[PDB]
Amino acid sequence: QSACTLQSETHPPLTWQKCSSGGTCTQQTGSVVIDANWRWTHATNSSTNCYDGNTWSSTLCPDNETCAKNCCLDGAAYASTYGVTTSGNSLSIGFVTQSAQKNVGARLYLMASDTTYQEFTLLGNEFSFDVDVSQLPCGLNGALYFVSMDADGGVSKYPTNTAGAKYGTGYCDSQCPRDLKFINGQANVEGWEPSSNNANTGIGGHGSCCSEMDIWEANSISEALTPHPCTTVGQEICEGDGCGGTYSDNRYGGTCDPDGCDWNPYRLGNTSFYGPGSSFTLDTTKKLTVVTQFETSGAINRYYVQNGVTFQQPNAELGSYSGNELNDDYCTAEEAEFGGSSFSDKGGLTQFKKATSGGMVLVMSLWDDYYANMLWLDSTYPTNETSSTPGAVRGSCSTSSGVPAQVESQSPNAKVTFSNIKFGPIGSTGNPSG
Ligand SMILES: OCC(CO)NC[C@@H](O)COc1cc2ccccc2c2ccccc12
Ligand SMILES: *[C@@H]1O[C@H](CO)[C@@H](O)[C@H](O)[C@H]1NC(C)=O
Ligand SMILES: [Co+2]
Ligand SMILES: [Co+2]
Repeated sequence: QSACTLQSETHPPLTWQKCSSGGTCTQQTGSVVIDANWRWTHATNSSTNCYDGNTWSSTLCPDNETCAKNCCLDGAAYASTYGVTTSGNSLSIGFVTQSAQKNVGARLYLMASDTTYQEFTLLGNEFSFDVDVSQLPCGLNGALYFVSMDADGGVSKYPTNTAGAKYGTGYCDSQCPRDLKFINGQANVEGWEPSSNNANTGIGGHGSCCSEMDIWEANSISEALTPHPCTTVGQEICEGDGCGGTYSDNRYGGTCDPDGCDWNPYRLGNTSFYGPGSSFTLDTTKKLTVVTQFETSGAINRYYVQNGVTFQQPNAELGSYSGNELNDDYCTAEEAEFGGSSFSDKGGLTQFKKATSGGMVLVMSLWDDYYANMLWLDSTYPTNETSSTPGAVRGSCSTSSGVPAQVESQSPNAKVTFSNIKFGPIGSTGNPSG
């Protein structure tokens, strides 16, 4: 796709701190950009829609290449259309925003300049942020995560993408998403199937795969930490059901691991650690700090701070594993006790280390789940299981929760606020901000 300018594009600025081992930190100035799927896609020379509702223009977009030549992405009104704002080091995302139309959620990337994404090398480093999840009920996911996207949004590889990172192109993740409207500088109209339960979305014949580090998938009820390896580390197109992932008939038949090696304290048995109010170790009515450390062995460590009190990730015992470090003994034990082979099939933490050794893009989002109602995060899943099935219970939400139309109707003013991002060598991010 190209870019059009009927609507100006001004990325909301966002600062973060880069910390050094010597004990100081220095402020960095970036900004956020909304993913291309949320934008208006129209003809390059008029206001005619290329995509409207959950269908494509059959005349502008008769095939993937012609559509990309004929169509452009336009600018975003971040606050009034998308419910997105920033202030200093803080980013807020509203759930339902009513303007001339209804918008649900957003997926945002941290930039380095107005035309390039910021890349982070996680290995050997730690990432800290503060979050307020108090306004996130069952069924919503305020996510902070990394993906192995290109810094230019794909422009150097895909000449027919001239919009780039400035317009939020180039997304990929471990679900090999097929809901993207543009992949590899071409549209995804070929094979498009409109969603029966979502007036705005569909599934195309291609998907976009890459490694994904889910630092934080959470609401006020549940939270999880999940690495997802892929056999190709960075962005790569996939073909139809060969994609696997959420958007294919076969979830487990692709190059990425769409389930991951999740660490969810509630799921592992500590049902008292995280939740609303003073009966939980971390009170999700109040802001909390989340620190995630990527040691060079490939294991992942985690601690939290709230009201100046520090808590390591709670200990868990699962099969022959015992501890609080997410390491390949944990992930192997999790497959043996809870089931699955996807994570190990795709190379486990060894393969995942290839992603964290390289650059990844920071993603912050708020979404509801039109495929599984977020039950995999915060409820019992699959819903016919009970607490007697190991790992089935992920959180205390009802198995009836999270129907998109219902939570959009009941909780439109839900929101997430991410703030005070700090990044640097392990042990450095708790030192004074510059
Ligand atoms: O929040 C960011 C997303 C980026 O797309 N992170 C991964 C998320 O897509 C994982 O979703 C799932 C993760 C998952 C893990 C184990 C079992 C089932 C599921 C599942 C089932 C249906 C729909 C989704 C899932
Ligand atoms: C849950 O984890 C917290 C933090 O490690 C710990 O203080 C608490 O005792 C744990 N509770 C249970 C029931 O495991
Ligand atoms: Co193809
Ligand atoms: Co270690």
